[PDB]
Amino acid sequence: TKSFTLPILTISEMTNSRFPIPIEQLYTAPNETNVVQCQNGRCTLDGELQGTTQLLSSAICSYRGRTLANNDSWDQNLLQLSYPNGASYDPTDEVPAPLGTQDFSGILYGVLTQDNVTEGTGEAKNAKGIYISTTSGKFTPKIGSIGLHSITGDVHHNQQSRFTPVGIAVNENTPFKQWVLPHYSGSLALNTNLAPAVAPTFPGEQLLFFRSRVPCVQGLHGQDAFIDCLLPQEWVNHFYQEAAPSQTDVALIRFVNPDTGRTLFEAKLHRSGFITVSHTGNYPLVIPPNGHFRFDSWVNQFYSLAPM
Amino acid sequence: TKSFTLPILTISEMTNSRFPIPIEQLYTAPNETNVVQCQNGRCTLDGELQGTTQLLSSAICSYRGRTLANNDSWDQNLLQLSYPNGASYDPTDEVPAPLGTQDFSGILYGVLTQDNVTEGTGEAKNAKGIYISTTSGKFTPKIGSIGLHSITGDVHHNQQSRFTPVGIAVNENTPFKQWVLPHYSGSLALNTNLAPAVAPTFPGEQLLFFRSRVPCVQGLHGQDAFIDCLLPQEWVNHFYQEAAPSQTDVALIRFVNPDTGRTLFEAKLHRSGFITVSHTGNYPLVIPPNGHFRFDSWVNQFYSLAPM
Repeated sequence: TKSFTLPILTISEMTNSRFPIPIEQLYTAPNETNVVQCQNGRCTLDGELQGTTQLLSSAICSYRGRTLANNDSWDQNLLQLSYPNGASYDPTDEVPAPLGTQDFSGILYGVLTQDNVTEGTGEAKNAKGIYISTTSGKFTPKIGSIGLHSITGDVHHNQQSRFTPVGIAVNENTPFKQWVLPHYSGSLALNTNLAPAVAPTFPGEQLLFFRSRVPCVQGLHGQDAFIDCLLPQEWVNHFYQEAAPSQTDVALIRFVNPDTGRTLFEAKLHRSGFITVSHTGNYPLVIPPNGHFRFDSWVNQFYSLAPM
Repeated sequence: TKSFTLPILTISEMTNSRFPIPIEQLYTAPNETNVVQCQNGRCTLDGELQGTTQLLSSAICSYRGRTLANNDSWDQNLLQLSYPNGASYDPTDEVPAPLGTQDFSGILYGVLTQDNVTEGTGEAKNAKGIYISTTSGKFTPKIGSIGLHSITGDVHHNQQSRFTPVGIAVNENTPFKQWVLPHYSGSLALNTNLAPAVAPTFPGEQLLFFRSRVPCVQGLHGQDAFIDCLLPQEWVNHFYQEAAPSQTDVALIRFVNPDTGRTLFEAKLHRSGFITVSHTGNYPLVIPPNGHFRFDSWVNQFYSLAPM
C-alpha cells in the first residue's frame, strides 16, 4: 500500500482553501450553532475532491464570463459564467456550483476587468469595484449567472470579463456568515452535491481550523473578519496527487517543534478530510512559527488524544 | 537516491509563478533582445529557491506593511514593507527584495486594504485602487519601501495595510516590460542576489514558457498583456518538497497524453529550473487540455531533441 504522507510546511507556508490568502493561525472551537459545511477545501485523504473544490488558490472566489445589463439598482449587471476556457457553464455537472464559487454568505468584494481601454481613457478605467452578494436573488451560480453590484467604474454590457476577489464587505443589512452556505440556485432549487457537514463525535474533541483574516472593505469596524478552512489548499493538492489508500478512518498526526522535536499537540486527521483535537473552548493556538505537522500512523476509532 | 519527479498536472491545473493567475498556454520564443532573468518562479530541480521566490501564489505581487504619508506628486504614500508572511524585513537579507516582489517593469495595479471602517462610511471605503510603478523614484523594495499612487479611495497614513494585486497598467509614459527587471533599490543601488539569466545554449533550441494573460486596467487597447514564467508555482513547490538530487544538468521530459502515453513532444528541463524545446520562431503550442509533462531520464547539455 502506497504510504500516506503530508507535505512539510509551516502554517505561514499554507494557503486558505476558502479564500486566496495565506493561513495565519490554527484555531479550535466548539461548533455550537454553526453547521460546518464549507464546500471549498474539501478532499478525502485518498484524494477525492468534494463540493466545489478545485486545485488553484487563484481560482477560489474568482469568476469569469460575459456581462449582461440588468434593470436593478443593486445588480446593475449579471455575469453569465463561463469556464476558464470560455465555454458556457454547464449546470448539469454533479457539483453544487462552478468550482471555486464562494461558499460563505454575505458580500464578496473584488475587481472586474473587461476589454482593454486606450491609455487616454484614464487611470484604472478597465477596473470596476464590485460587490457580489449572496442575498441577491441574482446569485445563482449553479444555473450559470451571478449578480454584480458596481461601486466604481462603468461596467460594459456584453464584454468578456474577469472578477478578481479582494475581500468581503458588510453593509447595513448583509452580515458576513462564513458557515451559512449560499443558495447556489437561488430560490429555484435547494443545494445539491454538497460535501458533508463535519463535527466532532468523540468525547472532548473539537474541530481544528486553519484560520485567515480576510480583508473587509466595508463594516466590521474594530473587528476581525475570519475565514476558517478544514484543510489548507496544499493538503488538498497533495492528497489529490498522491491518492494514497486510507488504511483506517483516522490518521494520527502531530504538530512538532522541529528544533527540539517536542510534540506540541496530537490530532486526528479524519479520512474524509478534517482535523479534531482534544480541547474544550475557543482557543487560538499559541505555537512556534517553525512548527509543522507530521503523520504518525493509522489508528482505530477509539484513539484518545492527549489533551491540548 | 530519491528519484526526480514532476507533478501530474495539466496546464490549466497550474498557476503562473510571476502573477497569481492560472496558466493558459505553453509558448516558445527566441530571447532576441530580452534578458530572461525573472526572479519569481525560480527554483533548482533539487529544490533550492532563488531570487524572490517563495511558496505561495497568493503572496506573488502582494505587499504588506505600514503606510507613510509622502509629498511626491505620483506617490501620495509609501508602504514600509515586511515579508508577505508578516515577518520583519531586513534590507541586509540575502535576497533581491522581499519575497514575492513584482519582477516586471511597469505599473502594477491592485487594491489596498487598511483599518476596517464603519458600515456607514460607505461602500468599499476600506478599498483603495493603487498603482505601484517601478519607474517611480520611490520603488525601493530592497530598502524596505515602495510608493503607492492612489486612484480611487483615500489612503490613510500610519495604518497596517495589505495590497492585493489585480493586474497591470500602461499609461502614456510607462510601458509594460516583463523582461526588464525592476531596480529593487531604485537608482540608489544596483540589484543584488539575482537568480541568473537563462537562455538556450543548444543549437535550434528556445525557452519554453508557461504563459498567462494578465488583466490590464489601462492601455493595451486591442492587445493582450502576457506574463511568461519559467516554472509553474506547483513545480517550484514540488521541487522544494522533494529535493531530489539532480543526477545531471539536464532532465529529459516528455509531454504526453495520459490516456495512451503517446509523446507529443520532448523537452530539456535544466538543473537551474527552466525548459528548452527544439523550435525556431514565436509559437503558441497547440496541446490537448489533458496532456502533462513526465520525467523520462537524465541526459546532458548536448542531447538532441526531436524538433517540435
